[PDB]
Amino acid sequence: MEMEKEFEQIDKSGSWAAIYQDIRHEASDFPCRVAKLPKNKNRNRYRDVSPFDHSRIKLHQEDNDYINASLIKMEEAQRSYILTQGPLPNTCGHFWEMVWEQKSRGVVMLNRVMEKGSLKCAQYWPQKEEKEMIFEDTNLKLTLISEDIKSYYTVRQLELENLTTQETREILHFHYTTWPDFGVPESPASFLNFLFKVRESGSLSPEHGPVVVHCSAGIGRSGTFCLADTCLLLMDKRKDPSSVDIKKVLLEMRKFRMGLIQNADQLRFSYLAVIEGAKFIMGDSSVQDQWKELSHEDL
Repeated sequence: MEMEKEFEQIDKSGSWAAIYQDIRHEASDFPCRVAKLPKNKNRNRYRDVSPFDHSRIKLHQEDNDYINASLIKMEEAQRSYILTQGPLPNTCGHFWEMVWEQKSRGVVMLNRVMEKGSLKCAQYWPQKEEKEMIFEDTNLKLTLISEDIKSYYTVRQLELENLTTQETREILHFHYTTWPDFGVPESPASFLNFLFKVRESGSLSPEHGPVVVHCSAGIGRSGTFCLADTCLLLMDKRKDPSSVDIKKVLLEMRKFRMGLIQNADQLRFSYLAVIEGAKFIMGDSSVQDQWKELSHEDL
């Protein structure tokens, strides 16, 4: 449409690396003082990835309100996301406290628990119906209710209970399981199929708290997911696949959490996804069915 004009110009020039570096240079820099406090060192998975103070999610907790998570509030698009690191063995209780307090309906997980032979995330949800999890520190109970395993992703229905009030909520867990260890999944199709499954579930809707999105660090895959969703939403709202400037949207997002989109491959993939998703937005409803086919979710 026009981002596709730029896309081809950048591809012709082989200048993705440089484009991406420009983003790094212009991106916001805000303080992360709370994240860096000594009492919080064991709450951070990576020393170089911290939430800004101004946008961090606070736990409604006495003693220590810290979790490595940022509220990304997209004003024009009217969508908010919580991006967070993959929970640590000691922060799983905090993670579910956050989901409860922020009134989230959905959790989007873009990594596997083990990648490249090391642990990228704690096993923070129950794998079997009959073996529920209790997080004593935050007094929450979590039960697997059902799971639908597809080829490239798994959807789980979970029930989260506040053990204090005995109130319960249904949380949907959307787990993209096939993001490759190294090089972006060059199928915008399965990624889009997945994004549209999350949308269809109601998890992204204004009547719920912000969706929680994470990978290992909560910036790369997570950034791609949110950037694509927001760009498509903007194009939808304006119905104009030309006014939407992806680099501009990415810079706006980076006001709320550092380092979103971790390399030139992920940036180029973000363009691809938005360009392809635009077909649906602009009236070609049959493409969603085409993605589902291309995204052989049955094997």
